Amino acid sequence: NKIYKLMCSNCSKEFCKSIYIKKVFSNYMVFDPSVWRFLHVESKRKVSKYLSEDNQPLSDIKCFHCKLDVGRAYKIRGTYLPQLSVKALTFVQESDYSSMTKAKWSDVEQDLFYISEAIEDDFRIMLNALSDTEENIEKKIVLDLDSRQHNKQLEMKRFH
Amino acid sequence: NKIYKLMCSNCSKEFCKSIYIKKVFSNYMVFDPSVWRFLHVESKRKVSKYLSEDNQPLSDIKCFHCKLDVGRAYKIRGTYLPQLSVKALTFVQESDYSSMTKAKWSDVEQDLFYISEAIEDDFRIMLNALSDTEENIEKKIVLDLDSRQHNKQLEMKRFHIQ
RNA sequence: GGCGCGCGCGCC
RNA sequence: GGCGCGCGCGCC
Ligand SMILES: [Zn+2]
Ligand SMILES: [Zn+2]
Repeated sequence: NKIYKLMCSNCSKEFCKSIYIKKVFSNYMVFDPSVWRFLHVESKRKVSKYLSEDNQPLSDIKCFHCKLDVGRAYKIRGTYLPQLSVKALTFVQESDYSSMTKAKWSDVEQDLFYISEAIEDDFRIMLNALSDTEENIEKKIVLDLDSRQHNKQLEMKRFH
Repeated sequence: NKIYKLMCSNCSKEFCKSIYIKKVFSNYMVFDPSVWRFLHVESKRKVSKYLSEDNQPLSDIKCFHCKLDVGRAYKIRGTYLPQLSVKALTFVQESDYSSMTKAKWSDVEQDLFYISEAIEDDFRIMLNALSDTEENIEKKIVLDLDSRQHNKQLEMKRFHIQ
């Protein structure tokens, strides 16, 4: 099986391996709890127009090193998960000298690696990943605050 | 200012170098007369809804090797030219060992290489690019038949626009 | 925010 | 058919 590293397209720092990308209703999310070490998390100070219980778009995520925006964090199935934008990535096959960028995830699926559907075990691995250390807790506070704001609008819409 | 190879995303066969792509009113056409060796030209049997004298979308073009559809040929200012679709292409930078796919010809300009607007000089090398071998003549015949059908529809549109 | 898809207008 | 705008739909 060919494993790829997923790198920032701008500064070439590594975010995670391809084996951690899994789909939830066509949202391509990262299920390596280590990936948060390589992301700044910042509030948009604007709740999503998409309001649902099971799939909540929350804080933006930036490359830890070059600070470009690289996607968005979500709460999906009650779990915090990053979604890296395919346009922010460069793919390198382990032990090869080539690099590839793709316009669409479907090109990644056809040309690089199969992406499977996430299962409940994958969500459980990511739960509470942002715990215990100063660096993690800062990020958790930002997600938690954005989630509270999201839920406030959600409940408000559903009031009537 | 890197040069890129434009390849079939399906089978990796090379069609041409990036320096041969030039725009005509945001149509990104190939002006390498050699490119036709790498394309099959297949009639569509259905005239475009866009009818004009100077920019006629005509026969489909397919990868010579794998026969995937890769775009469409046009007659532009009286000259036949291939339009490769960005969706069927992988761009490769040989020296960097890098390859890229792009959603729009517009992202190719932004991210990969400058594309100039075509001038009259560019058309001259393409003028008789299909007139020199048995195989190229057979492509020209397909294009001319599709052009004749296009013109015939155009006549009618011009006519009862009145 | 992701993924897929319609329709209309403009230039060619 | 290309490119640029608009408006909208489905699933999450
Ligand atoms: Zn970076
Ligand atoms: Zn091919």
